[PDB]
Amino acid sequence: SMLNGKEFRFIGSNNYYMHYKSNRMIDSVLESARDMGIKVLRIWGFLDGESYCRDKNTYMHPEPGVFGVPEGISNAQNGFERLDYTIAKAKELGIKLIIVLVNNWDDFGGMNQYVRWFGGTHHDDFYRDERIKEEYKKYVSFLINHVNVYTGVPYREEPTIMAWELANELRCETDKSGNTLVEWVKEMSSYIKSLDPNHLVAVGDEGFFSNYEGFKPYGGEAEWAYNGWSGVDWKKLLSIETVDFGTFHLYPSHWGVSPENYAQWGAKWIEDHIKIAKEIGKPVVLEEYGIPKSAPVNRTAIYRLWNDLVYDLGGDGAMFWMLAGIGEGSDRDERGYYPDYDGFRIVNDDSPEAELIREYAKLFNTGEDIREDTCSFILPKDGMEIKKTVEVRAGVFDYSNTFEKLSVKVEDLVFENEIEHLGYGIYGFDLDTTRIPDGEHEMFLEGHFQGKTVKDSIKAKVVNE
Ligand SMILES: [Cl-]
Ligand code: NA
Repeated sequence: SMLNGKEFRFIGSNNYYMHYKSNRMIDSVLESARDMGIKVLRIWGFLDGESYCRDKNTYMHPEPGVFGVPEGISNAQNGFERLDYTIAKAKELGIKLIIVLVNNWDDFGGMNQYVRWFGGTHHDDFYRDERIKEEYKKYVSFLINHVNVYTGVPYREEPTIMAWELANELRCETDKSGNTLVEWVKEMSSYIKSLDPNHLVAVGDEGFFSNYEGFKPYGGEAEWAYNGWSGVDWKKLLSIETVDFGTFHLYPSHWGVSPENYAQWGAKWIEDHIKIAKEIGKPVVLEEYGIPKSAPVNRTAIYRLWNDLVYDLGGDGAMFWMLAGIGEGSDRDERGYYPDYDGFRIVNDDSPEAELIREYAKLFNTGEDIREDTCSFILPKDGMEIKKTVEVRAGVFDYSNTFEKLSVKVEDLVFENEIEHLGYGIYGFDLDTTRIPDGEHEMFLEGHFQGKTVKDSIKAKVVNE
């Protein structure tokens, strides 16, 4: 007995405003997901604290024991009604939802809002004070037992909900043994299963490791993500019997990785998580990943690599942060979309990232594997001004298993002998740009495969003077 008892694979995304925006905005996100082949959307199922609820004119958990709009307030939205609408519309369109129950971070209140309600002084009191645990349990029970006003079906019985997730990006830096979070996750996941035996439960953490033999970061960067600093012991969490699948997130630019290493670091992070998920024997989902648009790299090429690895290595899902749709009011940009406030937004438009997502959705959804051999510059980014020595990075995407060698041409120079494989199909070398005159130049990438050449080119402006 299960509402989603078939291990399926998917491309997914995230959207955090599905519980407080208008029907038109919600419809736009879900229709965009359907049109793009995105089968699962990860959404927030929380709005904690009176100030956060006021800010969005939408009430879910403004005070302890208050689940909805408080007394005394007119013209307010109810976040459960907005979630009910989202679920009903997702159901109509065939989209499944992962509903996250609290935020590690302060956005929409988060753990610290609970700490403030109960007179605590530290974020990590959220995991330890029984009164806070009890209030989280009361909130989760209210949500699981809620009857959707549009469908008439309680959330406990709703197959459109794919999974409950305990906490977005939970961390417990005050206990680097990992034990505080193991105990909390065991307690809360067991509690959810006691109320709802029908749905998958997952943690929602970023996937940090805690000094596992043989697992170190690519390039020695972001050691904190591998050494237990955040209080997350991913392998111990995945071993909890009431946790059905593992989650991990990926943001090399937030975590101290250098741009020349974003692609490989993320690739190794993905492979390491799939390897450890296999060691435990449970499925895994890359449930958030992103590169900011302003980063000095080819984002689409990096996303292509990361999605290739999730698919080829047997991961169950890859979900980008984040999908948006049409905007309204102050949350509307010049093109009519919800704005790209963080540099990660993807919409159903004519971007290369959107086209990549559409392609990969078919691959995950039906195994439609028509990937074609490709090579792309990763650094520099097209149109960049460059000077002194540049660490050129290129990806080779070899689906036919016929790749032989890579070359790069700039003016009369042919780089091939010094191009080094850096792992995962990423190649690199140092280009001393003082060898070429200042000005605009085309850089040509040639992937030599058996029986064909595949190409990429970018323009760069050399500005040594
Ligand atoms: Cl934290
Ligand atoms: Na989101």
